[PDB]
Amino acid sequence: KLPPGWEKRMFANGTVYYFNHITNASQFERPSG
Repeated sequence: KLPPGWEKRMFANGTVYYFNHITNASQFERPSG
């Protein structure tokens, strides 16, 4: 799946994003998934 800490999530405007739960980083750019 996604690299260390990265987890697929979703935003109130109706879109998917990615959150890194080990660093608190957040991106739309899909980290290998």
